[PDB]
Amino acid sequence: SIRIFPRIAGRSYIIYGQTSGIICKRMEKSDNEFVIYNYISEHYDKFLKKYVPKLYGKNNDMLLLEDLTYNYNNPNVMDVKIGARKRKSHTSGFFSIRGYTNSHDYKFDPDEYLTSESTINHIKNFMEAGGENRDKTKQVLLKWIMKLSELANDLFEINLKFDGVSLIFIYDDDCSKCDVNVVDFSRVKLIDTNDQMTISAVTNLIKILSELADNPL
Ligand SMILES: O=P(O)(O)O[C@H]1[C@H](OP(=O)(O)O)[C@@H](OP(=O)(O)O)[C@H](OP(=O)(O)O)[C@@H](OP(=O)(O)O)[C@H]1OP(=O)(O)O
Ligand SMILES: Nc1ncnc2c1ncn2[C@@H]1O[C@H](COP(=O)(O)OP(=O)(O)O)[C@@H](O)[C@H]1O
Ligand SMILES: [Mg+2]
Repeated sequence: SIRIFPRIAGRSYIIYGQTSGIICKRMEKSDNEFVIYNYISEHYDKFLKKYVPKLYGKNNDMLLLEDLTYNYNNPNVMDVKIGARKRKSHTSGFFSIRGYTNSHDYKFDPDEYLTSESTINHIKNFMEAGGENRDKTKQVLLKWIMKLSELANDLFEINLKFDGVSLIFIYDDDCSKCDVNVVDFSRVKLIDTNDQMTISAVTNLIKILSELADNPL
C-alpha cells in the first residue's frame, strides 16, 4: 500500500504516489508551500516551467509532485540548500549540501561546517558514481552550469525570498542524462526586491562547478 520515497534530506513525510512518476509530500506546519506554488504559477509561470517540478494537484495536506528521479535507471541525487536557513549560517558559506546518494561512504555529516576544499571534495564524491569517463562527467557539470546560469539570471527579476529552498542535482550512473531543479517552497515569502543571498548561492555553485569542469586531472 504505502511505499516510502528515498529522501536524500529534509524532515517531511514523502511517499511514492499510487501512480508512476508522482511523489506525495505532506505539508506539516502550514499550506504555505501550496500558496507559493500557486503564486509563482500566476506571476512567474516561465520560472515555474523551467526550474520547478510540476505540481499535478493537492489531496488534503499532500502535494502531488513530479518525481525528478523517475526517468533515471540509476539516479545520483544531491540536495543543496541555496535559500537562507532558519538560524544556522550555511555549512559552505553561501550554501549547505544537505545530502547526496552514497554520502555515508565518505563520512559526510550535514552538521559539519566545511572549508572550500571539503565542499569541493564532497561534490567530487557525489560525482564519483559517474565513473572514470572524465570528458562526460564534465558534460553533466556543463549542462548543470547551463541551467544554473539561466536560473541566477532569472532570479534578478523575481521578487521572492527563497528561504529554505534547495537545488536537487540529479545525474544517471551512465552520465547520459542529468538535471537540476528548485524544490521546497514551504518558507518562501513575498518581498519587493530580489534575493541576493539565494543569487549569491547559485553564482558560488556556478563557480565551483566551473572549476570542476575546467581542472585538468
Ligand atoms: O529539514 P531541512 O530542510 O534541513 O530544514 C530544517 C527544518 O526547517 P523546516 O522544517 O521549517 O523547513 C527544521 O524543522 P524540523 O524538520 O526540525 O521540525 C528546522 O529545525 P527547528 O524547527 O528546530 O528550527 C531546521 O532549522 P535549524 O537547524 O536552523 O534550527 C531547518 O534547517 P535549516 O537550518 O537548514 O533551515
Ligand atoms: N519532486 C521531487 N522529486 C524527487 N525527489 C524529491 C522531490 N522533491 C523533493 N525530493 C526529495 O526529498 C528531499 C526533501 O524534499 P524537500 O521538498 O526539500 O522537503 P523538506 O521540506 O522536508 O525539506 C530532497 O532531498 C529530495 O531527495
Ligand atoms: Mg528541504
